[PDB]
Amino acid sequence: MIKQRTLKNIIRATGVGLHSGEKVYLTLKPAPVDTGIVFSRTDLDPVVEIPARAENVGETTMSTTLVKGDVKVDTVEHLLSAMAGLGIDNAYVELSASEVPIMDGSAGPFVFLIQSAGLQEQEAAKKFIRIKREVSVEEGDKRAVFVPFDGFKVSFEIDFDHPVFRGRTQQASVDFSSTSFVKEVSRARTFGFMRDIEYLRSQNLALGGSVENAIVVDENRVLNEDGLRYEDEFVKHKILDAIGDLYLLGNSLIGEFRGFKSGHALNNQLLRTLIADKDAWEVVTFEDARTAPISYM
Ligand SMILES: C[C@@H](O)[C@H](NC(=O)c1ccc(C#CC#Cc2ccccc2)cc1)C(=O)NO
Ligand SMILES: [Zn+2]
Ligand SMILES: [Zn+2]
Repeated sequence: MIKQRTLKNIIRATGVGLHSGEKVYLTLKPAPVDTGIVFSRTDLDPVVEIPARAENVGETTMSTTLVKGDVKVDTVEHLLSAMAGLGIDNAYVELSASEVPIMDGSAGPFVFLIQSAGLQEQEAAKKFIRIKREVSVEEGDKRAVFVPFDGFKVSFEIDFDHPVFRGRTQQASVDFSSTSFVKEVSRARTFGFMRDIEYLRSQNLALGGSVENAIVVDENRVLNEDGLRYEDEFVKHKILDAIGDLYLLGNSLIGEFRGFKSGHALNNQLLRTLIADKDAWEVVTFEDARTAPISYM
């Protein structure tokens, strides 16, 4: 059978929050079967735990925030993307502050942490959520969709008209049958437009941002000295973001996500909309890994 997976060892890193600019200690730890991912604010007294599930998402302002009462864990999407991409079912994530460190702006640093810790197979069947019927949500011209698919695929289109984006692909459809999350998605950095970043900074936000952890573009140019890591890094980051949000479903997906100018708010609306309709999905396991349309080997 395809087994659940956790970390083999505890592993740590430090960084600063993008929004807050606050130095933060991050710890990833093994967890038992059927735990899922649970975040812990270890700086608080008492310590507050928040399961990484769609129902615990509060704010979605250019990022995904988990909330429990007045306690928040901000910017979970890049770390969760790495967890999803490497097939980690169960883990504890400890934080000394209310925001996951931004690191280099991508999921790469979290992939490094996970691969360094090692992967541990557990004695329980891994559960998958299979999309049975297409589900969609919209806001204005933005759209997010789950489509049945015998495998796992994430498609995304952005539609910027600014000169800097002219001629760029602005679209990708990634079938993970033949695409490596690690090599081809995980290192795509977050990006921001100068006018937007300036607006945030003018309010004392985005304090952790720098050219060292984000792609900065103006109307006409990519400002970063060494350009892009992937030819289509922008849309690849949107895909990375979607995969991170997808993981709030609590299980790996058998299906396709399609995003059209979508963001974290719409992604999360899609999750809650799917979850609510039991006719649109089912949970499956594979006692014989060879019959599975996906592979985590
Ligand atoms: C992509 C979107 O969904 C989103 N990213 C952001 O909203 C975002 C916000 C701020 C910055 C920034 C910055 C900066 C800076 C800087 C540079 C030089 C000197 C001082 C500051 C980058 C991305 C995101 O990726 N969510 O997952
Ligand atoms: Zn423009
Ligand atoms: Zn992002």
